[PDB]
Amino acid sequence: MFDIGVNLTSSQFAKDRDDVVACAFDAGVNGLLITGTNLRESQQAQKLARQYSSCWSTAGVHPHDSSQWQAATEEAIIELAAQPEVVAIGECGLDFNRNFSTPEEQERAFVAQLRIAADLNMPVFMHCRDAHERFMTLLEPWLDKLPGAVLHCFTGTREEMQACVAHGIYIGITGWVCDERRGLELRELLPLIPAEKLLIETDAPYLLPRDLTPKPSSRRNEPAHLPHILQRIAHWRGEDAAWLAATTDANVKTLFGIAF
Repeated sequence: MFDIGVNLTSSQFAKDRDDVVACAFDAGVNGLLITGTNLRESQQAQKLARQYSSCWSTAGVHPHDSSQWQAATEEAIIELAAQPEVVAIGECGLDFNRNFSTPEEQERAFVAQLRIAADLNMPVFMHCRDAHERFMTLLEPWLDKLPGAVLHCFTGTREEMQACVAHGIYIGITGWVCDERRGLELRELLPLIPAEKLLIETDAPYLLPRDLTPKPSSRRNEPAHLPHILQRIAHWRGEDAAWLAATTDANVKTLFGIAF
């Protein structure tokens, strides 16, 4: 199994980042994709990717930080992407559920990073919340020039899922599906996701699975909870956890071009 959603730069892991990484590996996790959310966090993720074996990173600007985008920013992401630890351009995309950055500059910073991925021939680590239609319009002229793409932390509908998959977009599934409150719609579309478009992640330190027993006092998510998520996903697909692990790991290698 592989975790494509680890925000390891987070200050929540500051006290025990080594132990966090080590424990995940001791649970069956075969690799980590350390998420970069802005220029500064992308540079830190590249440093952590050298620090640990079987760890890579993404370089990009989150739609939440899309207001930070300048002309000096592009080349800065490229100096970082040149590293053999950086395998994806992201996290980038649209987030209209919030207002942290104006949708004008969200869109601008999204297309800019999409152009970068086309220039360097790299896959993208995408983010989309309540912005599906505007998402596919901006992706439309760029996607055919990219190796691949992933809609990580997908929370949309099954129609939206089939809309993305039709264009070769990998669907990322977190422990959001483990929430009884607001994970009903997701769990029912899970068997419809083509197994070779499925990717598993934790989005640590967020989206700690609610069906965990017992619950950690801290309630901080970590990549050591990935096997739990795969098992639930496999069960809700009527699959063997070992089989889906071998498939989801192939998808990681196919999309990112890494080995573990």
